[PDB]
Amino acid sequence: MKHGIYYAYWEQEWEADYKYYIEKVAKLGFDILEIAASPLPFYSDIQINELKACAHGNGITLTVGHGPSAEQNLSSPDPDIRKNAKAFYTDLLKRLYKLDVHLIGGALYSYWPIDYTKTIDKKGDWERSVESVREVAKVAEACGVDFCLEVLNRFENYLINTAQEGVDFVKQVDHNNVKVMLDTFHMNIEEDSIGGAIRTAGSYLGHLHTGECNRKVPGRGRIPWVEIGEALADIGYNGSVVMEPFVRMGGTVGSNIKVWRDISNGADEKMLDREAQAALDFSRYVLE
Amino acid sequence: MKHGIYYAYWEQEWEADYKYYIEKVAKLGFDILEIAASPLPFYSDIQINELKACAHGNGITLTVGHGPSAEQNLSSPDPDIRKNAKAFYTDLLKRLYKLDVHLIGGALYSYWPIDYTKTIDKKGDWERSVESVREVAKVAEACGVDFCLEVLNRFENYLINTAQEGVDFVKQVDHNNVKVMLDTFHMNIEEDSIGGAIRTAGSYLGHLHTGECNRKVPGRGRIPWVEIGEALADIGYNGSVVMEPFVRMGGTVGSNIKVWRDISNGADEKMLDREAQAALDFSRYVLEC
Amino acid sequence: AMKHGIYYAYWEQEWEADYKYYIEKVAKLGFDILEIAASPLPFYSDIQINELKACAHGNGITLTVGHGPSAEQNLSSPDPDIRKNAKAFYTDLLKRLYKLDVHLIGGALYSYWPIDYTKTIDKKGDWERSVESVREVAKVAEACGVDFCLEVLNRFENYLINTAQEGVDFVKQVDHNNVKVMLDTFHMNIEEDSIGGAIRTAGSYLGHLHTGECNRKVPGRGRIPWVEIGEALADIGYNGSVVMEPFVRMGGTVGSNIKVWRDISNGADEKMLDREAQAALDFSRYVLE
Amino acid sequence: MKHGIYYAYWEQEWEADYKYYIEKVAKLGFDILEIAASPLPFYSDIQINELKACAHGNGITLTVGHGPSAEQNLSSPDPDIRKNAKAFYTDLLKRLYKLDVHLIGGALYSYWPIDYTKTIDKKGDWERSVESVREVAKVAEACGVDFCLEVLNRFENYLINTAQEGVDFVKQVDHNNVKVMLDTFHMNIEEDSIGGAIRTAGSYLGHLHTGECNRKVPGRGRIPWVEIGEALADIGYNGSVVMEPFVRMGGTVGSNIKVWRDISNGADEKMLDREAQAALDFSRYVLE
Ligand SMILES: [Mn+2]
Ligand SMILES: [Mn+2]
Ligand SMILES: [Mn+2]
Ligand SMILES: [Mn+2]
Repeated sequence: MKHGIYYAYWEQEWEADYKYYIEKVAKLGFDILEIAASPLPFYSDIQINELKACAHGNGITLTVGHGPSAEQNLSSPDPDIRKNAKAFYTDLLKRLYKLDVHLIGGALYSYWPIDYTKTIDKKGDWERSVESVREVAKVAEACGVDFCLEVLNRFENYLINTAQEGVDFVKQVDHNNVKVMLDTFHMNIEEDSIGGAIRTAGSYLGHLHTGECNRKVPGRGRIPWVEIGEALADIGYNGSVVMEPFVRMGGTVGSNIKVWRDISNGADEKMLDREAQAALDFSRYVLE
Repeated sequence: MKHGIYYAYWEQEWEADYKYYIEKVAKLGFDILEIAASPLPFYSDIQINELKACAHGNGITLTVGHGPSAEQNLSSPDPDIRKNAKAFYTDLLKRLYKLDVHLIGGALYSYWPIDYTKTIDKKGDWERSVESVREVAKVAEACGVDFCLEVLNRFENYLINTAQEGVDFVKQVDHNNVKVMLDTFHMNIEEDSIGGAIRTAGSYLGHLHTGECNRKVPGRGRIPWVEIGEALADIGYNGSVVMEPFVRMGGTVGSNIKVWRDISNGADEKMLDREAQAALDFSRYVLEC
Repeated sequence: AMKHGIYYAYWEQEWEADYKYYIEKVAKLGFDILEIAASPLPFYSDIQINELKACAHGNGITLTVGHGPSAEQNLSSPDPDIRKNAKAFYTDLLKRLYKLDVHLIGGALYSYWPIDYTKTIDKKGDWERSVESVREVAKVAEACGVDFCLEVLNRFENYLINTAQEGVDFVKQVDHNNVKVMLDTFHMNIEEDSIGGAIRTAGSYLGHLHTGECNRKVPGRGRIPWVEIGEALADIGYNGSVVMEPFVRMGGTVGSNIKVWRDISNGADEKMLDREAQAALDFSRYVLE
Repeated sequence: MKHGIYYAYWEQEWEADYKYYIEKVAKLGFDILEIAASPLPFYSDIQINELKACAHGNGITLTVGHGPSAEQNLSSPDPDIRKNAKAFYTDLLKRLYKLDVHLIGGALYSYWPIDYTKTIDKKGDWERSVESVREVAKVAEACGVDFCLEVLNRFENYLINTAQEGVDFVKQVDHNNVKVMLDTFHMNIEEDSIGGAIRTAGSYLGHLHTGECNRKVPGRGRIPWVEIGEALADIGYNGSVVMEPFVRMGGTVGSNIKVWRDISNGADEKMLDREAQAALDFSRYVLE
């Protein structure tokens, strides 16, 4: 299987010079660099082409993660918002095709972070989202991209909190390039069973994010990595595994991920590089 | 050890007929019933006396949990709010004295739930809180009440997220009746180690809340119960253990605890009672040495 | 729906006892099953066999049987006279079980136990002879309404079948109705890469399960992953029973055969043994579902 | 922390050309090679000096493991056996001094493997053993060697089966160079708690042997490695950690360790090297 890491582990904002990280992760030994979709729309066609060139030259495959804004909310009861959202994903997805990216993941059926202050209509948001996703799925399938729906803990979203809910949603969407995406941090909170949640996702599991219970890099925390590896083997998983560690305070990243203490224990860039590399060796060894 | 359960496991609002719950948990075998503070400021003297007599007659000890409102935020930069907050706690602690309750717990150094939309000033809030808590602690002590500060996960508060931070805050407060309160649900998210967090709390641990990772009753989930019992034995834990399971959608409870699916799997009241009793048996067997 | 039992040897230091005494004790503690040692059963008159069965019936207890074969009962032996004695022994034993109304026997029935590990080992040869011999005996077991369960043991106690995968390979090769795999948490704990995985491997072939902590204490306060076990039993849709086999006392043949060299019971008298067994029974019913 | 591996992981008899293993292990990155004591009495001083020089040239530290024969049983009720046994360790410890080995471990208070058919007099053997070990320890101190007493599961010995018993025995011996040695494979069977057993050994813990529940290399099994690293940190462990994996059938090793199936799943020497190396990276990452 292929292993990657989210560029945001080193950055405090939802964008960066991605070429810098492609080179970095290739040197550390990663197969994949995951990047935030946010800055992509603002790319000239030329920038898109070189980023793609940088990735090919360094033997790195690029995956994309996205936290939709409120106006990109496919579940919205406001038809103008669903309208804008579909337009947004259609454009983004064509860009991904030109960028040669074949996977996008996140709360793509809703938005993130969300305003939990508003009233919640789970039944109606669910129905609309299923319809909207099915439509965007035609475009994703046209652009050769898997549209991966991240199962999130209750504090970040109310629509899909367990692998079972994820599978139910995707089965309802009933379209080719829509997949369930599990994350060890979120599973850690909502699942009765980690290996059980993965077995439940089975063939709908299109992507996996990793991180310790409190988001440190994989390995020295309490996540049941051996159990996860066995469950991936049981479902014959052949997708990739991207670590999404967040250990630094500050910026929009620190605020959105809610890092209110220095979990990194003052690590500098070199120290962060070394821990990601050690987590990488650890992940290839235990998860495969 | 004494074992209890939060009445909210059966209810969707932050108040209820607590006498009904004292009778229920007594029959199920519990030593303690935790109740929400929310309605207590509106109890008349005889209602307080009746609640206290109900608990005594059923051999049940009452503990109190509270989620402070923004207007009760002891860490507020606004002096008027801190002033209102202290007046609120002073009245509440005196009611707790009348009720023969000796333990209050929750995010008492802050408020809950929190509007995470506002700008966060952790340093100033922390400093203000320590000072406010020091004086409320004095009232609590005079009332014979241990003032327990709950360590919460990052999604619910930003001041105190780990056992180490709670020890840091409580050592700064430096009042014997102010203690750290750990909760398996919250530790499950933030801690590098569960037994480790408990050993770090040590002599400062004044109360423990239990629940599975997704807040089901203790026992069939992934929380490391045996490791918790060993750690409690390592620190000589003298306090009590109260389960806080939340498995039902609806109402303010459902919305504040964010239960967005029927975790109880269609359980009626009798089914809820039976699972709590099995969790009680489990907790006594596994957590005690 | 799942039935739970306990091996009478938990209270005794020799491989036999007044089983009627244990049927009554165990019925009072709440178990569904009492597991008894086969050893004394051939010495029983027809009458005592009928009254043991009436006792079990009168107390609502189901009897299961465990057996450690002697070297002369070794169905895998390269000596044809031993295989012949072995088959005769099991044919007589199985008919007696049919009369006692027991429908399950388990142990290292494909070999013998304890075994003399000083002899040179011929695993391949013993393996082939055993499959053939078990297939034969299976015909009598089927005729007697008895499931012939082959216990998977750790490397220190046997060399033929040490993992759930080897047990399944053996049982599929025997290829006969009433022959099942029997797993034991104490044994799996040593040899398996995965406990849940071993159970899922055994699957439809799992005909019986023995429980005990890593060092053979009653289930619950040890390191065995009980929740994972319960999840795996549900995954396969297990319809059999679960018998705990704790051994915590030094002394006698049981003490040396089970190799208890320290007082694991920590001074427990009979009443304390009963209480711990009952607490483990409540734990097992709750967690294993 | 220094990490090693027992040469027997690649061999089926209790001897081998240790220079070959010193070179192999140094190349794989270990700090220590553990070797069996049994062929050492057959070495000339010239062989000892060249083994010592080879170890030194490759930057490898040597530790020794010994399974005493019934004739080397310091717990024997037979005074002659006790006398011979003491003579055997005196000579051995002198050889280790010559080899610059500072640690020997195993069932040094008894013998291994054990004849279990014999009558067992635990109380008697224990007292004789405490008396004998105390004497040998004066030689061990003179030779600069830590005499480490391995806590074993019940199937391998009856004298010391838990860390508490190990601590009791060493406290009663009351001598400077005697330590308790724990082993994850043995603890996995007898202990109520792994971290608890390590904290119980505390300052008496002089060495740690690692291996999964079924003796595979550390990492992909069920041993609670993070908990072990936590407990080693709690007691401020300054010793070394040597893995003792056994995944091969055949020979005296196969027979004594009771490997009755091919646990290596057809591994060739290079595959065994690779797995040892991944288990080494894992151990350094997770246990420190
Ligand atoms: Mn994620
Ligand atoms: Mn709580
Ligand atoms: Mn058994
Ligand atoms: Mn060892």
